[PDB]
Amino acid sequence: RMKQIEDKIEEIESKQKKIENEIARIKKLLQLTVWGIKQLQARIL
Amino acid sequence: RMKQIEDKIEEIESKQKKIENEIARIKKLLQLTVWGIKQLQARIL
Amino acid sequence: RMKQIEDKIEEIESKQKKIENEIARIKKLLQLTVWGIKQLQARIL
Repeated sequence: RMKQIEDKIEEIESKQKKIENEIARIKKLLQLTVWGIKQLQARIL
Repeated sequence: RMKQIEDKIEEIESKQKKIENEIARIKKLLQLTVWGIKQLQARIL
Repeated sequence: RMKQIEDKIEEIESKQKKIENEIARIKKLLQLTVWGIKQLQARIL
């Protein structure tokens, strides 16, 4: 039962790292879209 | 003590699924905004 | 071995709060980009 607890926490930790990596990707793409909107407003203005 | 720990893990897992669903929602909306920017650019060019 | 478990649970919980704060920041900026695209579309159409 103690091994199951340890393994569960391992699985949670690996998954949290994947979530963190995905958040990092999301922030970068979000910043691209900010920049993209900025360029389009400046072209139309 | 082991039940206390297992209960804590259960709350972590619940929260993690909440986070995962939040990130799915974000990625879907980000996909839309990327698309919308691509459409506007094509229009103005 | 037992206190490593306790340390890790508490570190995962902390990391989940960090992640939820990042998600809240992402959602705010997303809502801004949604608004900006809507404004640009209206201007060009």
